[PDB]
Formats: sequence, structure tokens, C-alpha cells
Amino acid sequence: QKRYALFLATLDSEFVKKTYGGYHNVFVTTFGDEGEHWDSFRVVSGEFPDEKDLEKYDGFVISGSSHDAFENDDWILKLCDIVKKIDEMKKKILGICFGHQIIARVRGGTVGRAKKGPELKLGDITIVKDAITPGSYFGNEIPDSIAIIKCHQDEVLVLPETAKVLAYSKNYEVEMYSIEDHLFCIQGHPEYNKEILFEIVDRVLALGYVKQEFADAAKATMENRGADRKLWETICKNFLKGRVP
Repeated sequence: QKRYALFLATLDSEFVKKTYGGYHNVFVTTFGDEGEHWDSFRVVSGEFPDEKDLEKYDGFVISGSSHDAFENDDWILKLCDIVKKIDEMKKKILGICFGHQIIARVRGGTVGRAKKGPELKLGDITIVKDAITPGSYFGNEIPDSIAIIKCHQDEVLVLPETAKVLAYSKNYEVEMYSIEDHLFCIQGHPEYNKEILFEIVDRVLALGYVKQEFADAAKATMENRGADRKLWETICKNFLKGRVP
């Protein structure tokens, strides 16, 4: 029986609840396959698995967050302690956005506000091919670059010594990285789509957090093109479930 734990470091937005039934469903649609058991834990509300049950999971996924991975709220400290334990177990953890940054922080890195500012858009990342085996979790024909939706204010500013950079962009040296064979992290959101992005943009515009022109440029990135969604599912699933094409 295959079992996967999802650590939801974000509450469900109005749009996501109404359209998808919540982030549980969003993650399961993206990374789940028929037959598996997925348990989610709302770590942002202080709800975690018991320590003695970590062994029954084949792998873990840490979501994005509206919170910052540098903060010291009790649920983040507890999350860091739990990740350390899972890491020492050498269980697989896929970190997305905030999760990417939590794993870095557990391993001695430094997370803070992005040097080049926030990103809210469809963007592209460059693959460090000289770190990717053909046929492996990336698979046979490694592309030069992959399109992914970016939604973040923070980055890994100092990378753990044990990390290997798998992808970068002009403005962010660490778009994707791995640690040993059991930690894999992506700054962007493979689980997002155009609808989720557009809704975030509209709402942060309406708050006055960005200009109309920024919002318009953010949306223009997805007028005629989407992320490489199938490629992301394949990579993430190969990693998380130990498949190798």
C-alpha cells in the first residue's frame, strides 16, 4: 500500500475551495496516481502527523505558503523539527516554494526577501544539465529549460553546502536543487495553473500591493502559453515515488 503525506502550509483560498475543493485536491490531482493514500496536515494551523507515524509514509510534499520561511511562528519551528526528523530517516520530501525554503533552512541555508524582488508570472528556468543523469528522475531527453509559474517574495539567499543546483534563472540562482537522493526542491509552483495565478494577481492588485501595470504584465505572461505541466508531473512523480524511466 503506497502512502503520501502533504504538509499544507497554506489555508484554502476562496477561489481554490470553490473551484477545486481546496489545496488537498489540487496537490493530489497534480502528484497523485490511482490507488495511493494521501493524508494532508494543515501545518499552518498547527496540525501535524504523530512522529511515530512518519515511518508509514513513502514520501512527503511541503506546499507553498503566504508566510515566510524565515519566520519563527511556533508552527514553523515545529515544521522545521519534523522535517529534520524525516530527513534523518532519509524519506523523500518534495518542497515547493515555501517547502523549498524550509528544507534549505533546516539544512543550514538562509532564506530571505528576493534580491531582485517578487515574482508573479509564468517564467522559465534554465536546467543545469551537467547535474542530470539521462533516464533518471528527470529522464531521458533533458530540456534546456522548463516553463513554471512563479509566485514568491522570498528566495534561498545562501544555499546549504550539501545542495546541488539543478536550475537557475537570470534573477534567482536557485530555482531547483536536490540534497542526496531524498530531498528535491522547486521554487516555482507545478501545482498552480493560469486560473489560480490570475485570481492571486487580481486580489493583490485589489489590495493595492502591486500596480495595475505589474498585474497586467504578470497576466500577459500566460495569455498565449502555459507551464510545462505534464513535464512537471513526470519529474515530481519520478522523484517522489522512486520511479526511473
